[PDB]
Amino acid sequence: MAARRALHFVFKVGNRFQTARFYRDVLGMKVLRHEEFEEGCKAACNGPYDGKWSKTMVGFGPEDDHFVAELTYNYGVGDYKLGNDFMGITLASSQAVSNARKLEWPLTEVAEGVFETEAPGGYKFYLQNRSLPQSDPVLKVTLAVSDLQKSLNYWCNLLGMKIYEKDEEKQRALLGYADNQCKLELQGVKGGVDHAAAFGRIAFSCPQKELPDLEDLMKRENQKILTPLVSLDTPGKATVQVVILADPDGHEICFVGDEAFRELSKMDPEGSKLLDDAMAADKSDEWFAKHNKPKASG
Ligand SMILES: [Cl-]
Ligand SMILES: [Cl-]
Ligand SMILES: [Cl-]
Ligand SMILES: [Cl-]
Ligand SMILES: [Cl-]
Ligand SMILES: [Cl-]
Ligand SMILES: [Cl-]
Ligand SMILES: [Mg+2]
Ligand SMILES: [Zn+2]
Ligand SMILES: [Zn+2]
Ligand SMILES: [Zn+2]
Repeated sequence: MAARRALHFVFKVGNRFQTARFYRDVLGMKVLRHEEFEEGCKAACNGPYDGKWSKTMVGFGPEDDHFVAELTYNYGVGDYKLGNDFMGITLASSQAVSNARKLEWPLTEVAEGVFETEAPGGYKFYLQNRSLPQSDPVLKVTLAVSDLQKSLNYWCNLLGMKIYEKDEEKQRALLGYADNQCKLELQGVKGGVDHAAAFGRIAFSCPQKELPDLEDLMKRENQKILTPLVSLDTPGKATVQVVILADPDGHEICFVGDEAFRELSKMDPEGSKLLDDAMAADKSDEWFAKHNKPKASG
């Protein structure tokens, strides 16, 4: 097998209704889990939405054997300016292509049988017009880098990702922890990496014993640690441990202990209905409207 496993990409969601509809009705993905969070407030809670946020996992199957989207919704935040850091997710589905066509959701053929589309927020998805394969339709996430060799030294020498493809001349590498996982594509881009406000995070699992040594290695090597090892709670569900890191271009990386994460990430059959009930009950847009002020921007 592999110790380390590609889990998900965090997407900052302005409009949850429109995001849920794109992921269900265009990509043909499903709700795996839905969790409503309340952080409370440092000072007096300003409005009924302060510290209130949701996490919805969407993808083609259980998180154990699929790479999925972590839809992060803050009830008080309505827009995120998208930079050039996240270049898209590529997946194989003629079903998604048909869905887009039937729903008149714009599609652009960028190579033979490959259709570029945009989720709400401008996040790019690349749809291969071929049959749903006999496993996870998600093939890769592509991230922009300023200095390819600097990025390979980080992602390969420090984090232990294998090189499936490397092209110095095209300034591109395809990395992965295993054949049966989502791959990470690094693409040298023009004009620097800009994270703006929509910047997400790529999550991997390792055995929990590796978390403190992963933190130490990054300290020793002078790499950025965004969040030292910490326990994160989810209402009515397992506590996991995370270290949050920053690659050489500042892409956020989450490492989480696999053994407890597998208890947290059980596919919840009620997830879809919990999302629909929370959306039916979300009057945040009407609240901000009556207060004559917008949701914050990322
Ligand atoms: Cl669903
Ligand atoms: Cl009020
Ligand atoms: Cl599968
Ligand atoms: Cl699947
Ligand atoms: Cl994460
Ligand atoms: Cl997570
Ligand atoms: Cl009100
Ligand atoms: Mg008014
Ligand atoms: Zn599957
Ligand atoms: Zn996550
Ligand atoms: Zn009011």
